[PDB]
Amino acid sequence: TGLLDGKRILVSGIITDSSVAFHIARVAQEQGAQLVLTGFDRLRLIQRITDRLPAKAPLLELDVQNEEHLASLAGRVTEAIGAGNKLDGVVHSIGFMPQTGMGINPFFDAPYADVSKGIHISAYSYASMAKALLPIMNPGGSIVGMDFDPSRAMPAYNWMTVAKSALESVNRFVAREAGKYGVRSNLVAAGPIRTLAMSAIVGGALGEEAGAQIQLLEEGWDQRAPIGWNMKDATPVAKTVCALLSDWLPATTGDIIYADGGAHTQLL
Amino acid sequence: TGLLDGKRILVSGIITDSSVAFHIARVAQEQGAQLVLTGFDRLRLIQRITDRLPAKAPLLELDVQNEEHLASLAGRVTEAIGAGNKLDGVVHSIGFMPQTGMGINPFFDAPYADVSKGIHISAYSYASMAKALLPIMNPGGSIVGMDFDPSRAMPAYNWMTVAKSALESVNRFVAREAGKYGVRSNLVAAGPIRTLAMSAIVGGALGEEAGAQIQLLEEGWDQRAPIGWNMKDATPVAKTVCALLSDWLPATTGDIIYADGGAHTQLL
Amino acid sequence: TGLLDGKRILVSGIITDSSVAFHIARVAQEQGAQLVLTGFDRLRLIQRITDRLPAKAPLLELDVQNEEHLASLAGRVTEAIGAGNKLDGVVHSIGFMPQTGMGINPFFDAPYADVSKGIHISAYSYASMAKALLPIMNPGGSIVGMDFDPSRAMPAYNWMTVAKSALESVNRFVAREAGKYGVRSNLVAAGPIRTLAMSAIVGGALGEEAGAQIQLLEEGWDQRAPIGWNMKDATPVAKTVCALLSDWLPATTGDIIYADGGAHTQLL
Amino acid sequence: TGLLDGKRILVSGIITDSSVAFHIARVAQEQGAQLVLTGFDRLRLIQRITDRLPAKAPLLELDVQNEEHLASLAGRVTEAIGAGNKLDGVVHSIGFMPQTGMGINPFFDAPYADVSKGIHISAYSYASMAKALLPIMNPGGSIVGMDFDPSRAMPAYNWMTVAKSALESVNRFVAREAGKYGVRSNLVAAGPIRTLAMSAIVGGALGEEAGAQIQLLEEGWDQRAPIGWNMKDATPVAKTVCALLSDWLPATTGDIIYADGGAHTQLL
Ligand SMILES: NC(=O)c1c[n+]([C@@H]2O[C@H](COP(=O)([O-])OP(=O)(O)OC[C@H]3O[C@@H](n4cnc5c(N)ncnc54)[C@H](O)[C@@H]3O)[C@@H](O)[C@H]2O)ccc1C(=O)c1ccncc1
Ligand SMILES: NC(=O)c1c[n+]([C@@H]2O[C@H](COP(=O)([O-])OP(=O)(O)OC[C@H]3O[C@@H](n4cnc5c(N)ncnc54)[C@H](O)[C@@H]3O)[C@@H](O)[C@H]2O)ccc1C(=O)c1ccncc1
Ligand SMILES: NC(=O)c1c[n+]([C@@H]2O[C@H](COP(=O)([O-])OP(=O)(O)OC[C@H]3O[C@@H](n4cnc5c(N)ncnc54)[C@H](O)[C@@H]3O)[C@@H](O)[C@H]2O)ccc1C(=O)c1ccncc1
Ligand SMILES: NC(=O)c1c[n+]([C@@H]2O[C@H](COP(=O)([O-])OP(=O)(O)OC[C@H]3O[C@@H](n4cnc5c(N)ncnc54)[C@H](O)[C@@H]3O)[C@@H](O)[C@H]2O)ccc1C(=O)c1ccncc1
Repeated sequence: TGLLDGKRILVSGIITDSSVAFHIARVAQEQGAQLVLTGFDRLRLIQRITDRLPAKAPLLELDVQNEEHLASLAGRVTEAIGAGNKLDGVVHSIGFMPQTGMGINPFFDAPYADVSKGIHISAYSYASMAKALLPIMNPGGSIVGMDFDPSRAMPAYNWMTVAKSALESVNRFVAREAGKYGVRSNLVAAGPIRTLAMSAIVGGALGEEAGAQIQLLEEGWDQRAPIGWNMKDATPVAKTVCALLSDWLPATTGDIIYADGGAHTQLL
Repeated sequence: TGLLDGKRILVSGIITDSSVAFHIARVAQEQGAQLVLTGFDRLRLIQRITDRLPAKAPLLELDVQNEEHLASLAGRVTEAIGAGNKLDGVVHSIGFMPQTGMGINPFFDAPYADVSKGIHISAYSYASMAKALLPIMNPGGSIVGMDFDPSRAMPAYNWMTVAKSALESVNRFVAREAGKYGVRSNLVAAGPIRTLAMSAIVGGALGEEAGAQIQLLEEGWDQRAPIGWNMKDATPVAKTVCALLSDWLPATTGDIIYADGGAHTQLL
Repeated sequence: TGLLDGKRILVSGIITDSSVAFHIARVAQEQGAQLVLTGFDRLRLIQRITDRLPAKAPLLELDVQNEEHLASLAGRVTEAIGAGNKLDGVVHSIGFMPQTGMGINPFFDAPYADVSKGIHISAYSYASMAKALLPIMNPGGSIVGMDFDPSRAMPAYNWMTVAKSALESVNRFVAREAGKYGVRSNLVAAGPIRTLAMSAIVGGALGEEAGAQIQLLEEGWDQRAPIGWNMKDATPVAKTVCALLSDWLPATTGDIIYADGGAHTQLL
Repeated sequence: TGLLDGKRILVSGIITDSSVAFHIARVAQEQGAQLVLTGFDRLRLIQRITDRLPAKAPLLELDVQNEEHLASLAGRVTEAIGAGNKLDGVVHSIGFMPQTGMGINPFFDAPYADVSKGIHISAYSYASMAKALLPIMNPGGSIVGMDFDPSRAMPAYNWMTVAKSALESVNRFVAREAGKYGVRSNLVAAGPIRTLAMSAIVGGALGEEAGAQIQLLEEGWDQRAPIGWNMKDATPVAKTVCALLSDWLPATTGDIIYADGGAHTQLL
């Protein structure tokens, strides 16, 4: 009863109710997991968002660039879950890439300070979280990060794709570390999901050509997906994360599960 | 209650109690699936083997090279599961590669008749089964085949690796077909499992250098696996198959889940 | 002077003057290679085609399914090139997939006899040729086969994609064998080239939907290619084969060079 | 006469005479290319090193983290090569990863400031160089960066592997940009080369376990390589870079050529 029954799971990256992490949290709760959530900057907001989750979850502040947040995370979570209790699950659902770098908008014009911020938050923070959290994880545990397939360049996502390549590589190293703890580390490569940032982009937040490109990306995904892809539905990805959080992929680590409708297996 | 609760699942490829498919079947049953099994040539044997499964399952003959078996499969399974009932799950756990082709034993010396047999049974039969069975599958359904990662050549497995490359490619096409039915098609790439054939090979069935190579392959796997690999335990793979058979990887098709301890993410 | 100056190179697979192998041969000759050609069934035709090459080349019959052709190849080529002379280069530019299997036309409807023929000629023949020819190759030698990227399923090519997956896998094994001889074995993954068969397909030889699909494949290639792709020009692929035949990729084997305009690095 | 005859080629990353870029430069010169070299911090040293090249080459300072260096590069090179002359070739042979991050030495202990420096110099600088230099490149041009295969985690290289994953991803984006100029952008994934830094590491510069690991990596490479790998010889990689710099891989971009002895195609 419950895929995640009895599992304590930290889920980062809720910012709105359309956040992939919101759905992960909701599905994890539906599946019996006890959550601790982390949020970055707008904690009153995140608290209010997360109140809609089917169960209460302690919400902790984690700015993955901080250091002090990271240093105290583990302490703050064992406090939230009770001393002598450890994490079974950690969800990294964190990403960010500044400007220009990202849409439209010339790849070449992103200053390294921005790329570096993006990679910090989007890639390196995966190692950071695993470092902060593996000491309070149980054998049989699972770390899952949110990915998208960056093995081919694409329009618009630019430096964010680079950040995901870095992340996928970080993941395979976290796996090496996580393994000593009996902990899996895996990524879920999602197809495009109409998250608030994503609808803003397709709406022209980042320029016409950025939005046009993402819309094209979305349509081609779905077409390519042998089972289709619904970008308005984060649930198939929430669930895939949960499958990774579960004991049902026990021999899978340093790996990437594609929750993308199979689009990446296809070409056309 | 039960990952696979209420699911009707055909599981091929039980030949002994150390068959990966035996474990898949056992775990599937533990998880509430109702099975139909297929067996190839030694049905009295397979019946006797499968009696040890936690639940009875109708056993059907399927020689995947036959044609008549394939043509009548679907009819025979709807008979076994009851008219108006369809499959939710199909497990292809079938492989075979003759001689020389396979260990030791020169790759170049395998006649095409043997390679072709191997690919028939090991790769093409995946399309065959999906063809025979998709007409009696439910939307939300899942086809899983047993794979090993053939993206790099290795000693000993030779033509069988080629057969797995062909299979992985067949899988991505079955996905296209399966998708029209709302059915996923995926592969599980397992690490080496001490199946009876495999212990025979490491014992020198196919020559000293074949066995030496597989033993080396086994050790390097485990070392590479950030979570280790236990070749004597098919369970982590049974379970991964079940995860694919479940509704917990709903956005994954034409794909390969590596139940290999993460060895393939590693290098060294 | 001449990329391939002083190199003896066997080039298979000329059937017309729009054959990729015709261009390979022409470019190889322009680059100073001395060729031996093999042709399959229509040798008077192939002789007449190959007369247009900038230099004469002995033409040998090689039906890669034969066995006797294979057994006598090596003898027939050392005869053509002079005893005490060996091959430096071997070009496999051979492929074939029967019906239905290939366009339109249901993947599931290709009988294994056809798939097996396709894989024989398209994949296994790569091992066959390397087996026949490595005994008459020089250290520093190079075997190149013609590939297309089958890592993702696509419309229309179906079983031929499977055949290319098998081939890529065969290639990595031939590399292991070739290596003992100081010989590289590599594949060139070409984008779509308007070869006579290919224009026939886009013209509806294999049905409307087959042709529509290939045309779509062609356009998307070119769009995806950061340097574009001209399907009417086999030359960039001829040249890439030559680069592999040369001493300029000396540390590359079991590998695939994508002469595809970079389309495969792109997504969209 | 000369693979690179008449080509103007910028080659970065000479620091010693065992630098991969030194060999690239030497082979490029042997092949008729006219070089402009860039060097980072020790220009008197680099000048003295580069005096041993078979031909004189203007040496320009390029600290790829600078910005002003980048902004003025293009101007400084057109000055070195003569107004109305453009680059045909650009070689990025630049990498760096600080401490701990790199050997031994816990992956988790590298502060982001160090990782970010590493990625700046090792990955982002590839975009930087392409940005600075594409405006002074000729159609038919070629940008080549030095890579190693980071698709699997490995001991010791840690954050540097991540940096290479980022680089490979950067490369596929530079390809998109380079393409508008008729310029290819590709990476060469080299096996391990006993460069001065590398011998220092295997000598214990970074700790015993770092050196042990690299030595193991080196041996396994060579064993895996169907044509062997000689880590003391950068020439097969110099040459592969040259092949990319040449017109002989005209349809290859956003891509990675493995000059690794085929080790990456192998497993074991
Ligand atoms: N379409 C998508 O929404 C998408 C999302 N993801 C991943 O899902 C994860 C969650 O993203 P989301 O839910 O879409 O976006 P979101 O904006 O809801 O969440 C991102 C989260 O990151 C958090 N964050 C930002 N900075 C920090 C910081 N310093 N410290 C802590 N937290 C911080 C932020 O608070 C927010 O909660 C990210 O890793 C995504 O990159 C992965 C892939 C896709 C997808 O982008 C895609 C893209 C291109 N091709 C195919 C598929
Ligand atoms: N070590 C392993 O045992 C191994 C097994 N698998 C897959 O698991 C599946 C089951 O294999 P197993 O359980 O090991 O072996 P098994 O001998 O128990 O089962 C193979 C089954 O195929 C059946 N079969 C043979 N011919 C026919 C036919 N004409 N019609 C119907 N059925 C037929 C046969 O009856 C038997 O039940 C096969 O696809 C394997 O290739 C996949 C990978 C690995 C693994 O090999 C590996 C290999 C190399 N590197 C890494 C990992
Ligand atoms: N578009 C293309 O033309 C294409 C061609 N190639 C490869 O290039 C090689 C040459 O093909 P081609 O020049 O297009 O076609 P072709 O018809 O000119 O040559 C095929 C050759 O195979 C020969 N052959 C057939 N049967 C036998 C036999 N029993 N023994 C000996 N020879 C035999 C036949 O005589 C002919 O000379 C084949 O391996 C192709 O698959 C590889 C890829 C592509 C490309 O197909 C593509 C496809 C899908 N996505 C992307 C790119
Ligand atoms: N073994 C190797 O030496 C190796 C080298 N490469 C690449 O070859 C390229 C050259 O490296 P190398 O010749 O070995 O080392 P090197 O120390 O000779 O050259 C690195 C160059 O980078 C330069 N550099 C550093 N910082 C800056 C800066 N701010 N601005 C401008 N230049 C700067 C530095 O001056 C030096 O000339 C780098 O991209 C390497 O990463 C790629 C792969 C391998 C290989 O590492 C390997 C590794 C793991 N698995 C398999 C193979």
